[PDB]
Amino acid sequence: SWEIDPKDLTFLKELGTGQFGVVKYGKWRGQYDVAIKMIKEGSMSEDEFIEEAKVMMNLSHEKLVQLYGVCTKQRPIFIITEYMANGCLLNYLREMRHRFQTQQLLEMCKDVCEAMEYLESKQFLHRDLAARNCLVNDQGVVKVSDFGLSRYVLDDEYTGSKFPVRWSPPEVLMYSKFSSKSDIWAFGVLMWEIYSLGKMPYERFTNSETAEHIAQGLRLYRPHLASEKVYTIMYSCWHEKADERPTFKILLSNILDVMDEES
Ligand SMILES: *CCC(=O)N1CCC[C@@H](n2nc(-c3ccc(Oc4ccccc4)cc3)c3c(N)ncnc32)C1
Repeated sequence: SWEIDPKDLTFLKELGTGQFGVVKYGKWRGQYDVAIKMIKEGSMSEDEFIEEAKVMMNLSHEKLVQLYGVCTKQRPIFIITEYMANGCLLNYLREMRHRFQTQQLLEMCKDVCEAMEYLESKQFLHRDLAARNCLVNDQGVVKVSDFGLSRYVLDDEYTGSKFPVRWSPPEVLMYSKFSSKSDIWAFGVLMWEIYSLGKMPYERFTNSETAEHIAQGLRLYRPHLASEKVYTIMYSCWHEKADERPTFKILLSNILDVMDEES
């Protein structure tokens, strides 16, 4: 049931290449749009990932990119997903032509927060939430992607020269303490990225420097497009004590309240 027959796929366009490799746009059974992520040989702990895919296929939320199945009886293995025509959120935010309104940016945060509240409800950690992981569909809806996938990456630079230092709380950087509250911290950084139109967090600093900054209790500061009420929500994600950070349920309530006040 987790297995797609790759003979049912037609390849139409190259979408680009990440750490597992090439992603293509195509159709399933001649008609339905899909994305096809091809997992480069040596890149993944594939038997672990296949077992996890069974769980991932039962996750279902409107703001979570849907995993349709996998193709594992050849290599490279394929992950078949919902097609997100507007591509990765980070590049979408950096296109200045969009001329976003702040109501649109707030909606992007709300989309992600809904997805994360749903993952929170299923005790499923993202583990690498960031704008580079989120996707945007043809209607401008942002959805969370690549959820949990970092667990199966075999390149140790990621697991590190390529680790997501700029999206990690103090306890992760100091002790490798992952939790729901590390996803919360990352979500605040993602809200910062959205309101900053895709600026790299701590843009003047190296990763090493960033980790020192955070150790000394310093923080990102208010994007020009964020109101004080929006800044309060993102900043709440960065409490030094993990247990004092909000849940995604609380964050969602905070976001809806601001939407209502900023209407
Ligand atoms: C930033 C440029 C860009 O738009 N990118 C990066 C290059 C590929 C492109 N893209 N990737 C996917 C996609 C992501 C993740 C999965 O698999 C997955 C695994 C675990 C959990 C959820 C999903 C498959 C495909 C794209 C999709 N779906 N649509 C369009 N472009 C996609 C994004």
